Amino acid sequence: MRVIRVGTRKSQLARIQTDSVVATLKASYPGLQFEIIAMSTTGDKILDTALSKIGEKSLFTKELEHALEKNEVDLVVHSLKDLPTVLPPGFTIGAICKRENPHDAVVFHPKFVGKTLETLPEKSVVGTSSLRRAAQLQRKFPHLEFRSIRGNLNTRLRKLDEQQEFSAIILATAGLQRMGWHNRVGQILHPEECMYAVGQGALGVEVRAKDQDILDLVGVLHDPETLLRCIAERAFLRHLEGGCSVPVAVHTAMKDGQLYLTGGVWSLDGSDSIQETMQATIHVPAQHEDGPEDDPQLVGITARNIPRGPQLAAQNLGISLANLLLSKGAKNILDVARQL
Ligand SMILES: *Cc1[nH]c(Cc2[nH]c(Cc3[nH]c(Cc4[nH]cc(CCC(=O)O)c4CC(=O)O)c(CCC(=O)O)c3CC(=O)O)c(CCC(=O)O)c2CC(=O)O)c(CCC(=O)O)c1CC(=O)O
Repeated sequence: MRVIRVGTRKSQLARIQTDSVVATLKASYPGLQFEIIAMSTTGDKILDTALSKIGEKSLFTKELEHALEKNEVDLVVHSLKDLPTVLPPGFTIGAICKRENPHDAVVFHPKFVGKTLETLPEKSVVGTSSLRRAAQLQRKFPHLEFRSIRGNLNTRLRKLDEQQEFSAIILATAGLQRMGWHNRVGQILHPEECMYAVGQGALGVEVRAKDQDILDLVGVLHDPETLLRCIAERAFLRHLEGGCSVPVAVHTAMKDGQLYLTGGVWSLDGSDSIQETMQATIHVPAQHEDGPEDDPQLVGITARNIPRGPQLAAQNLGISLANLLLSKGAKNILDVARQL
């Protein structure tokens, strides 16, 4: 029997998400043996030099995709928001795991315990390096300043606690939840304050597009409600053709046999914004189906064990909302942001 090799990063949140995925696979396949591979480049000193230019530092995701290509590993676990809408040739998102809290949360300086962003003092600095968050939060909170914070969860948390510069930092709720920093969440931001990124709170499993054996096994992890919402969001963002890091946010819901999708676009400052909401009658399919291998992936996702009709409706909904936003001049806001 083939040991299933899982490619991870020696990082803390990377390994936690990987372990969680593996625990689910292990419950589905009691016997199945799993090997975990982690390459840190024999130390953080070779990774520290790569920090000479951080941010959209998805060289690690390319390394993982190079290992998959070599057949060094069999599956890799990622945050669905770190996976682009167009995956390279020979790779696909084999599973869309059940969604964790998709909302953006606020952490406050130990002085501002119990105080929401609304109740913070005026001209308080708020640390975030997300143009999506800053654009929304600047528009909503004109009296708060939004400066850039740099580093990982523990670095950003440490900086806020130690230094007097920042009064609050913006971070993902699911992120804090996984690390077991749920107690530092001060405010969970709603769509009116800050809509979330595409596929935030959901884990994606990347695998080789032509590895039926690995797609079969990992198919068990697909959650249909998350998958459908995540297709809609990915389809909307892909169709917008934003480039890469732009102020694009979404909100999705599935209640009463309807998929609601809210999509928005903002200028870096937030002054100009095109937020719109559309909905489709899409029923979350409880039953798994035996679909064919010839069906192309949708927005990088292969979910042939889940009914295809409902997936196509989700893509359509996202495309419809992208199309309306473009008509309302969403193309213009994006290019201004790309140039800063
Ligand atoms: C061209 C193209 N590339 C990508 C990849 C890509 N995605 C983002 C989103 C992102 N990721 C992070 C860091 C982060 N990742 C996971 C978590 C925890 C929560 C979770 O698991 O969901 C975090 C931390 C956190 O969310 O708190 C951030 C940085 C947040 C911050 O600065 O405070 C973001 C931005 C955001 O959410 O607003 C990025 C941007 C990373 C950056 O630092 O600029 C990238 C890198 C890149 O541009 O290459 C995508 C997919 C985007 C998507 O679907 O959301 C695309 C777009 C496309 O191909 O259509």
